[PDB]
Amino acid sequence: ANQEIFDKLRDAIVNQNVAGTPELCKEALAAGVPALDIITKGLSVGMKIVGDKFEAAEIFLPQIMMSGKAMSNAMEVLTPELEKNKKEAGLAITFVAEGDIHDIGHRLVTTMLGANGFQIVDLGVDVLNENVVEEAAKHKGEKVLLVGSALMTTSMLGQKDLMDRLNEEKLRDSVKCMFGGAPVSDKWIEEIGADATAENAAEAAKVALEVM
Ligand SMILES: [Mg+2]
Repeated sequence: ANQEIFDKLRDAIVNQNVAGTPELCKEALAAGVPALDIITKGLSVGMKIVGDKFEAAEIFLPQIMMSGKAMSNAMEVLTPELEKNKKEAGLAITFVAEGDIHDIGHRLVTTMLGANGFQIVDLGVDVLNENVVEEAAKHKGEKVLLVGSALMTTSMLGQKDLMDRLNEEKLRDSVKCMFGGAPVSDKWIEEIGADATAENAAEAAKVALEVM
């Protein structure tokens, strides 16, 4: 059910309706629809279409910026809804690779983690690999999970360096590492030496738990 409001949410993103997206999130929300379904069956569906349109040179950067802001505004209404049911499996240090400012997915995963029994340490975006290493050092010995984002190949490559720097500082084996984004493949995860990855907030939370 709810297909109509899903399409409206999907279209609000596709048509750069920044002001409207929030209203619809409330409309759907008030209709007893779960925040995560609003994202995965509506907003995310639209963001994907907008992604294809761009890669096909149909739309451009002015449209992508507005679709981005459209979803960020939507997240301001759903995040609090997601932080409910705060079901401490450990400490998660979240960040987006250096030179990368894409934070929608990063913010979504960080919200789920924590909502699923995790203490959060959000480093923000454009985080240097050393500041992540410095953060991991301050928490050496305890239950630590490094959650990293990167939506650009150029920034995703730096994840290798990160893993390499964690070893040079013999800090690795004491922490679990999960990278994500999209340019991140199940191949690249082992090429460097990570412990996992997810494709969405939902799975991210599950994998985070399983990886103990
Ligand atoms: Mg810089």
